[PDB]
Amino acid sequence: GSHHVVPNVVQRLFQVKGRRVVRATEVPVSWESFKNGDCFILDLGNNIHQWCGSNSNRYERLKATQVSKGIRDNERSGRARVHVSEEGTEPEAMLQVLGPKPALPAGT
Ligand SMILES: [Ca+2]
Ligand SMILES: [Cl-]
Repeated sequence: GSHHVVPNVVQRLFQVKGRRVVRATEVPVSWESFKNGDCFILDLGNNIHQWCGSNSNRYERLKATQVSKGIRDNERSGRARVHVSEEGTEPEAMLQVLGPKPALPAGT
């Protein structure tokens, strides 16, 4: 019809962590939640950002892919796009959501 005036889903962040047992758990959407030893999945609805820290292990990296693709396929009927980045290669879209990055420790 001519006017759509009655309303009406939110950003989420998942931590992917473990070795023997790799677990995905929801955490606050914030840079403060990120850790260099794990992988994180930032669900923005139409885009999913998959980020692995420099010290993440292979099982976390594999599980992170499974989680990203699971949201894409099971929740977004395959239409959301997945972007893999890592520590230091984050795309501008992540910074728009999460704001300025945590500074690196002096002397890198
Ligand atoms: Ca880890
Ligand atoms: Cl991308």
